Amino acid sequence: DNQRQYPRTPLKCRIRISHPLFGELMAQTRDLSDTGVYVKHPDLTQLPTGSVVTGQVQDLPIDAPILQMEVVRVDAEGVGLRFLS
Ligand SMILES: Nc1nc2c(ncn2[C@@H]2O[C@@H]3COP(=O)(O)O[C@H]4[C@@H](O)[C@H](n5cnc6c(=O)[nH]c(N)nc65)O[C@@H]4COP(=O)(O)O[C@H]3[C@H]2O)c(=O)[nH]1
Ligand SMILES: Nc1nc2c(ncn2[C@@H]2O[C@@H]3COP(=O)(O)O[C@H]4[C@@H](O)[C@H](n5cnc6c(=O)[nH]c(N)nc65)O[C@@H]4COP(=O)(O)O[C@H]3[C@H]2O)c(=O)[nH]1
Repeated sequence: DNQRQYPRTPLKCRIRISHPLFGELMAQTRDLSDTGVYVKHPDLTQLPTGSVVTGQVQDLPIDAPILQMEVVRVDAEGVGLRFLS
């Protein structure tokens, strides 16, 4: 029954989410796998599915990677994102 290719573990960090038209905001992750991340913020919950956002974790010693992510789903609290190839 498990349809996840990779397991998810809790991870909470500050992440900047940006989109060319919708603008940017600072959110927090909730959980992570090798293929995707859930990002919690009320203002993300109306992103269309298929939106492509960039995310970059904040406040790391090193500059974090800037990741392209697809919005695969929204819920009451945020969005499920999949990292792009
Ligand atoms: N479309 C979509 N929705 C997603 C995805 N991941 C989470 N959700 C949504 O978020 C709810 C809560 O997920 P959860 O806390 O991981 O809590 C999950 C998790 O513990 C487990 N679960 C369900 N399906 C899977 C699965 O394929 N693999 C694993 N490992 N757990 C699953 O059952 C709980 C309840 O599942 P749901 O009733 O389905 O309720 C899910 C579903 O509505 C996803 O990749 N795609
Ligand atoms: N960390 C994280 N990543 C997320 C979340 N929601 C989506 N993703 C990412 O987006 C991918 C594709 O999600 P999907 O198209 O809904 O495709 C999902 C969905 O159809 C199903 N699925 C997995 N978990 C659940 C679940 O809890 N409930 C339901 N209903 N479906 C699930 O299995 C497919 C493949 O799941 P994955 O291989 O995990 O692949 C997931 C994962 O990399 C989330 O809450 N947290």
